[PDB]
Amino acid sequence: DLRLHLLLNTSVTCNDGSPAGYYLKESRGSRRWLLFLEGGWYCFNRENCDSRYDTMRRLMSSRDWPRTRTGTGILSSQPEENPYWWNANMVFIPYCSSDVWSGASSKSEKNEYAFMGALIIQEVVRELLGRGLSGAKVLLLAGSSAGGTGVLLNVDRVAEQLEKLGYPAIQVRGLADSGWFLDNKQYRHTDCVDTITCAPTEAIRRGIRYWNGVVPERCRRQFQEGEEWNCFFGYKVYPTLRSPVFVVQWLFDEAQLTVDNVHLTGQPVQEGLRLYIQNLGRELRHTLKDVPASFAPACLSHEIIIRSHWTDVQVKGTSLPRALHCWDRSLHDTPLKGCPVHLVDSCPWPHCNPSCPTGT
Ligand SMILES: O=C(O)[C@H]1CCN(c2ccc(Cl)c(C(F)(F)F)c2)C1
Ligand SMILES: *[C@@H]1O[C@H](CO)[C@@H](O)[C@H](O)[C@H]1NC(C)=O
Repeated sequence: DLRLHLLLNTSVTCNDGSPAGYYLKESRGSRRWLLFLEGGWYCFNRENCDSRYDTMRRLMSSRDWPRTRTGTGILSSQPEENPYWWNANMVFIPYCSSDVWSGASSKSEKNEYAFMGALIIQEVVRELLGRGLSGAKVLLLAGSSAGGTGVLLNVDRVAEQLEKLGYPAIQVRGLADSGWFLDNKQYRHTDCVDTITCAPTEAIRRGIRYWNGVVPERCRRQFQEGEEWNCFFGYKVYPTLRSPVFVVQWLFDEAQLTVDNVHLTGQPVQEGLRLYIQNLGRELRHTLKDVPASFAPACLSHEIIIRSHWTDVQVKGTSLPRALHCWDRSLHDTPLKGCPVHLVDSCPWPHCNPSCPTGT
């Protein structure tokens, strides 16, 4: 079990001004730290955020958080469930800022809600330094869905924070799960009227302004003012990052298909939709060709790494826990015999990989 700590700096808050926080299970005598960013959509205007506050309040407030959580998947301390990092210090950072971990804006007389995701990460890191993180060798910033994009947006800022604080020996790395989106055309066009079916480019263009969102500096310098939304898209921000980042991404991610206004009904798939889905998977594969540490199975699914059965999927015969272990070996101070790190399916249709999650 991981135990809740609300941030001592109560200026760093969830959307409604309640303190943000983190859940921690220490492993003395491990110098590995895993800091995991939770996902769960976002809200990009007052109207949608008010609705989210009414029926998704745990994603906007710490008032009702439990005092513990059980670590699962990559956050499990059992080797059977987590062959990769079962002995690590484990941190789960709840997503309560609704901003894709990008915001640096407090609640004020001008702002109904605080969007502080980027500051929450920084504050968690600062407070953990006093609880053992100062002795770390590796800090893996991991996250799923909105938290996977959060890793891309924040890993280099964590690295720079630790450098500036006088901790150059902590190696900061990122693990971005289900956060690698395409700013593509919807299958059928919707106007951006609510959250889940707003087209990707429009959702981020609106959100970055509403959240006062911040993006990595090198990417900001490329796209410049008014175009920083581009830096939420993995294929554009990734080449600008300095920290090692391992990318986990289903080729047919259900959240990608949702923002693309595709709903698979179990009904027969007609030619236009078949072509749309095949081209989506091919585009995703193309964007990963030059990502050396990646795991991209040809499945229709959502979010892998904190599920208890995350061990089961394989690409080319290699599981994600194995690929992550191979990645660790590759970052010891040339490819490794039988220990691959670039694992992207080539087959063109969901579930062409037999190891895809069954949905059971
Ligand atoms: O948390 C979650 O379940 C998912 C839901 C969709 N989502 C997300 C995150 C980043 C970006 Cl860039 C985009 C998009 F649509 F603009 F591409 C969507 C995280
Ligand atoms: C709390 O966080 C804010 C924003 O990150 C910062 O300006 C302030 O100095 C912090 N407070 C303390 C006591 O460190």
